[PDB]
Amino acid sequence: SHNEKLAKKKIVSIDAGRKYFSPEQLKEIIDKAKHYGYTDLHLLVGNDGLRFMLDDMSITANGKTYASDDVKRAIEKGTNDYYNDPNGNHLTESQMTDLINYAKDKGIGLIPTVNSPGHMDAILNAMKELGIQNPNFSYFGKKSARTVDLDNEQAVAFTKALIDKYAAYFAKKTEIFNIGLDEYANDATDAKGWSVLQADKYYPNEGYPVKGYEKFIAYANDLARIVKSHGLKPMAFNDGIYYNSDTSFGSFDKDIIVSMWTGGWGGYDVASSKLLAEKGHQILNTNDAWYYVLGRNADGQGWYNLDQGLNGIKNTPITSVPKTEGADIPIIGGMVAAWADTPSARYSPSRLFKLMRHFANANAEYFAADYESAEQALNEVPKDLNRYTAESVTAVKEAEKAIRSLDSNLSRAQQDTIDQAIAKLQETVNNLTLT
Ligand SMILES: CC(=O)N[C@H]1/C(=N/OC(=O)Nc2ccccc2)O[C@H](CO)[C@@H](O)[C@@H]1O
Repeated sequence: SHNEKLAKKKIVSIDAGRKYFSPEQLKEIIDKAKHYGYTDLHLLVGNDGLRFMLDDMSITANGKTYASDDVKRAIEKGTNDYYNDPNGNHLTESQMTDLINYAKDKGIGLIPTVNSPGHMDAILNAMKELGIQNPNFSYFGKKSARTVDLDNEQAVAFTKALIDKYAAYFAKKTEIFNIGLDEYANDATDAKGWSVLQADKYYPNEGYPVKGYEKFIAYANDLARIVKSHGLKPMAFNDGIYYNSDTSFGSFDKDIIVSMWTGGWGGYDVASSKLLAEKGHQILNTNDAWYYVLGRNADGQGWYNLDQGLNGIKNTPITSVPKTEGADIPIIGGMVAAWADTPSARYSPSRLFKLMRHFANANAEYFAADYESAEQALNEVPKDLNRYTAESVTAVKEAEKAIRSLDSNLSRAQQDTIDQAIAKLQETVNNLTLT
């Protein structure tokens, strides 16, 4: 099923929420993505930091409009409070439109993430700068820097309107919008946030958040509705979706594509990919086997170091989804992810490209071949062959025909077929003999 494999999405994810990436850096990543046979760039722009500003950032919520220039000041400041990156603060609308167009012309899509209700430090800060009160979730006196309180109607309304503003921009120029949903209050609860949101149902009268997880389902579904209204497919990370396999709080919108990144860990019991598929969700395999955190560049340098990610790529194929329960889990594609958890780390293009190249090579039948050198070779053939001998001319014409007769849907596994055809053309041109 070569055609089914090549039809899958192959995606590189870049955390440009925590850390600034310039348009030039992002274009270079797009170029490499295209070369290695990827289909999409997944660009987080809201992920702790918020690093994408529309021309009009005015937000209507809470019975008022927050002025564009105030929302911009609030977000720039709020992002800087998370991390004031010396390289830059945000991409502009003009830059994003140009980047999406640049990618489109190369056959690469762009999938944005603007994360909530977790990983939203900068939006929380921005809301406080606008004057919204107490937006942050707290757990027995420990305030999350990252997560909104779903009981705070003003904070929730603002956040939804902000997501809507971005989704309206991305409408018609993208296909999928990642609303995130990972790791609720991971700081304040020591990575127990879903358990906390579920706890009051089963452990009442203990001070746990009343209707916490029910409100989360409603929030996720309302963001899904917002995204869908703009003709975009919503996507979200898996960990909070039917956490603890618990279907008793409500149901998630089936139109949410699941980015399946984790199988969970000790005391963090996530729904299996089997359960999620059976509930009607499509799955993008985002296995954290393949993760790379910038600056963790070799064995021993911490979790998700480059050597660990390269090992994960070698040992966990694109078809291996987290927590399958032994079931056959279909996928829409696979996504290798680079993250900026320590955003002051130096971004190394060569290390990212090595990760990308290894993912492509390890799953070569899924990745598109590279035809650009073949097209260049054709452009370099002498146009007029009259002055050469008939025998030598025929050989060039046959070699050109052979290139133009290559299957246009070859995989990276078949690159040598293309490269051999290029070499043969070059040989025949070199052998052109003047009459
Ligand atoms: C969806 C996702 O990956 N969320 C976070 C994320 N979550 O990963 C974990 O929490 N992983 C983990 C948890 C417990 C034990 C081992 C790994 O990993 C990335 C790399 O650190 C972070 O940049 C992301 O923000």
